[PDB]
Amino acid sequence: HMSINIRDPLIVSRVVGDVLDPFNRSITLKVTYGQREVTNGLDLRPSQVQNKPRVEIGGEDLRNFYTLVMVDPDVPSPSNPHLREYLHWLVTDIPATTGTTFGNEIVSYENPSPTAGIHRVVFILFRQLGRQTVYAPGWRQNFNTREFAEIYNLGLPVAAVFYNSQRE
Repeated sequence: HMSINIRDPLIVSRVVGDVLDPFNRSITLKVTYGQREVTNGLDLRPSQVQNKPRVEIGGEDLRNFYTLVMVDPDVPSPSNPHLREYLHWLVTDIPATTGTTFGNEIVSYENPSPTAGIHRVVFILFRQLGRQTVYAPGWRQNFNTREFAEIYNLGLPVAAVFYNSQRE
């Protein structure tokens, strides 16, 4: 078992738990809609997330590549999340220090539009085992980030951020 900080927003929100195993944040992930950075549980309205966000990343070595997963585990609602997880966006082969515009968008961005309950919308970054090794799933619904990472040898996350959103 890895140590956790029980006051970490990823723990309190159950993002770590429902979606991810415990991990150590090791790589910068900056996700911005408009002028708002997606930090630990801030709220964004659906009308503010119609466009893919700007996404910048850090890195370990310049030669590393990263994959970004964006999921809503709370679909159609957190009380009955029968589509858990819904894959909103998947970008692979992101070079260290760059961002998603330098990667390969393998699942196009779909804007989250919750209609029931308050949803967590989660961005997760993984270090790859090689460029061009990660492939899109056949379906957006019932995605499983943990299993995806296992299939592609992505390891534990290197970063994750999230926002909350509900119907306007």
